Amino acid sequence: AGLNTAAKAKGLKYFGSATDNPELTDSAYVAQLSNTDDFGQITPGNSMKWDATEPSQNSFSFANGDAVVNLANKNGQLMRCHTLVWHSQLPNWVSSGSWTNATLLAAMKNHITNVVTHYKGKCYAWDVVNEALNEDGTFRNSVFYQIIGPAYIPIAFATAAAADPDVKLYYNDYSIEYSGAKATAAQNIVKMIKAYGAKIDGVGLQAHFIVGSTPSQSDLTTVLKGYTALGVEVAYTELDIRMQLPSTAAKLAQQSTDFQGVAAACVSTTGCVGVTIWDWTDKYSWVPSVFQGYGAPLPWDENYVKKPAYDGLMAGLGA
Ligand SMILES: *[C@@H]1O[C@H](CO)[C@@H](O[C@@H]2O[C@H](CO)[C@@H](O[C@@H]3O[C@H](CO[C@H]4O[C@H](CO)[C@@H](O)[C@H](O)[C@@H]4O)[C@@H](O)[C@H](O[C@H]4O[C@H](CO[C@H]5O[C@H](CO)[C@@H](O)[C@H](O)[C@@H]5O)[C@@H](O)[C@H](O)[C@@H]4O[C@H]4O[C@H](CO)[C@@H](O)[C@H](O)[C@@H]4O)[C@@H]3O)[C@H](O)[C@H]2NC(C)=O)[C@H](O)[C@H]1NC(C)=O
Ligand SMILES: O[C@@H]1[C@@H](O)[C@H](O[C@@H]2CO[C@H](O)[C@H](O)[C@H]2O)OC[C@H]1O
Repeated sequence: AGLNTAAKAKGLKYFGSATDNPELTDSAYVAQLSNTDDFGQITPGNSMKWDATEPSQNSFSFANGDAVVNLANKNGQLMRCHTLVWHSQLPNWVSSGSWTNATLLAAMKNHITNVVTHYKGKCYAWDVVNEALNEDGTFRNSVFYQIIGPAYIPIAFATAAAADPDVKLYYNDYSIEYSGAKATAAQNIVKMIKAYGAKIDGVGLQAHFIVGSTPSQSDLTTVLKGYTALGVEVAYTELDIRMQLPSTAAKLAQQSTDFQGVAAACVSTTGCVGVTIWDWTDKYSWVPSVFQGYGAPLPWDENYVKKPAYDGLMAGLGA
C-alpha cells in the first residue's frame, strides 16, 4: 500500500522521512508525513541538534524536538534522533570557547547526558557522532578532535549508552556508501569504539547521492554487507538524489533507477533495518540552497505530486 508497508513486507523495520518544525504548520504536508503506508519513521532535521537543544551552556531547550516526537507518537511512527556530537550547527559558546581537554569533555558529556536522558525511551536510534571523517578517511579537525583527540568518539558513545542503554547507537556519515578511503575509515570507527569497550550498534549511511552518479546496486550492497559483517546494523539515513537542473523526463527516469538501486541494496542486506529520505517533497529539500544548480532530489515534487522515483522506490522494495 506504500513505501513503509512495502519495506516491512521485506523485513525492514521502516521506510521513513526527515521533517522540520516550520513545515508542521503546512496541513497537506503533515497529512502525507502522517501517512503510515509511506512513512513508519521520522527524523527531526534540525530540532535535536546541539544549537537547538543547548543554545547556552547548561540551558536546555526541548520544545521543538518534543513536537516532532509527539507527532511520531500520535501517528505510530518510530523516531531516529539526530544528532549529539557534530562540528556543524554548534552554538557560539562551543565554537568560541577557550577550552582544555577537561572542560570541553565535561561540556560534551553534559550535553549528551542531558539530551539522551530527556529522550530516553523515545528514540529507536541516536546519531551519536556525525561526520567525524575527512573525505580521505582521516579524522575531521573539529573542535572536539583538536582538543580531546580520537577518544571523543568512543567517550561520546559510552556517555550515550550510560544515559539510555536501550536505544541503538549509530555513527552517521556521508560518502561511506561506496568503497573508498572514507568507507574504510568508517569501518575502522566501528572497530575503534569496540576496542575502547564502548557500544556501537549501527552505521548510518547518509546517501546524499547525485542523479547519474549514484553507486550501483551491487557496489551499495557490497558496502552494506562490509558493515553488517562487523556485527552492526545499517540504515540509509538521509537519502536524496540531487539532479543537475533543469529537470527533464530523462533525468527523472535516471533518478527513479538510482533510487530503485538504493532500496534494493537495503532489501538484499540482512541487517539493513530501513531507509529514511531527507524530507519527501522537493518543496522543502535542503539541496537547492547548498548545491549550486542542483535540485529536485526527492520522490514527490514541490506540489506534493509523486515523481517517477516513487515508483522506482516501490520497485526496489519489491512491491
Ligand atoms: C583527553 O582526556 C581523555 C580522558 O582522560 C583522554 O582519553 C584517553 O585517550 C586515549 C587516546 O588518546 C585513550 O587511549 C586509547 O585507549 C584504547 C583503549 O585501551 C584500553 O583497552 C585496550 C584493549 O583492551 C588495551 O589494549 C589498552 O592497554 C587499554 O586498556 C586503545 O584502544 C587505544 O589504542 C590505540 O591508540 C594507541 C595510541 O596511539 C597513538 O600513539 C601511538 C604510539 O605512540 C601512535 O602510533 C598512534 O598513531 C597514536 O598517535 C595505539 O598505541 C594503539 O595501538 C591503538 O592504535 C590503533 O587505534 C587507533 C584508533 O584508536 C588508530 O588511530 C591506530 O592507527 C591504531 O589502529 C588508545 O590507547 C584512553 O583510553 C583515553 N582515556 C580515557 C580515560 O578515556 C585523551 O587522551 C585526552 N586528550 C588529550 C589531547 O590530551
Ligand atoms: O535544514 C537543513 C538540514 O536539512 C541539514 O541537514 C544536515 C545535512 O548535512 C548533514 O548531512 C547532516 O547530517 C544533516 O543534519 O542541515 C542544515 C539545515 O539548514
